[PDB]
Amino acid sequence: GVTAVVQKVVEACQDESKRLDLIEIARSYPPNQLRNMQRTFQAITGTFLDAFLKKHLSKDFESLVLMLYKPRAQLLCELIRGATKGAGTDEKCLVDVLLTIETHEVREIRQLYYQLYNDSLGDVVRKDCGDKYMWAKLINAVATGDRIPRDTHELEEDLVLVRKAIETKGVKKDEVSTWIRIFATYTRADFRQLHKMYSAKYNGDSLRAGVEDEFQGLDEYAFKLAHDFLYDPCCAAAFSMNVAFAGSGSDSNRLNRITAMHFRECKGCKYYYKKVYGQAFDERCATELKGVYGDAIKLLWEP
Ligand SMILES: [Ca+2]
Ligand SMILES: [Ca+2]
Ligand SMILES: [Ca+2]
Ligand SMILES: [Ca+2]
Ligand SMILES: [Ca+2]
Repeated sequence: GVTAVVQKVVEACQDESKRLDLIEIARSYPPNQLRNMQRTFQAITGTFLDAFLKKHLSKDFESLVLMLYKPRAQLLCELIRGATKGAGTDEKCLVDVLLTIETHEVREIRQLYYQLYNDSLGDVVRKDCGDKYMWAKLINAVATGDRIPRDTHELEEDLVLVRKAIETKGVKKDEVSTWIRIFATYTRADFRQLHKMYSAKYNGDSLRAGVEDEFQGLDEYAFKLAHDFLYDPCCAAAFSMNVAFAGSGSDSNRLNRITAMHFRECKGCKYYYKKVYGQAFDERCATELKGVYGDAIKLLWEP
């Protein structure tokens, strides 16, 4: 019963030992029911859940929980807003969000973004990022474009063109269109087919290795992330989590958005994490994160 879940939330907030109940609730019920629960929460208590969570929680666990108890499309918009409004740009955030949402989800947030902010999502991103850097071109094309099915003939053409691109040092002028067309506009099915055609034709060489060769820095992250997401969203989740853990400390902001955006659907993340990085996800978590925050991240990713 919704009114009882409300009680469970209140108690998880008011007892130090019950904090992980917030994560259990988030993972155990569908989004529509969480949204409905929150409406009952305010009806009963007189305060919005968001404000309530803020009064009782702190630091990384607060930031994470606030993200989980939002409709996901609203979360995507807030992240994009947060990354662009005012001085500078959170480029990592934009890449993470834009490149890991399905085409229909992009259309949904274009519409929502305008309702929330009276701004065009595409315009906001282009204004902030420009259209010069390859990561910028990529996210612009995804922000304003569509992923459309194409004929096998087109895949065969593109195979030769991407190989050519991979073979030349640096992104050449005539290569820009190739990288953007494939990574911004291929459907998952077509991308998966090209991925297979490439390794078959080129003695087991991979598109992902070609991306590594061609790009550096944020460009390389962006194209690997688009690669992995098209190949399998669970791969992309593991890659983004690994990157967030990399180096001294870790990027809790990135861990939080990747986990809130993807835990629900990307159940194979832990499998891919171990397969690719050779260490169990929970073991990396153990050495990176502490306390209730670490326990939260491990539990959300547990299928
Ligand atoms: Ca607080
Ligand atoms: Ca800005
Ligand atoms: Ca090249
Ligand atoms: Ca490189
Ligand atoms: Ca680290």
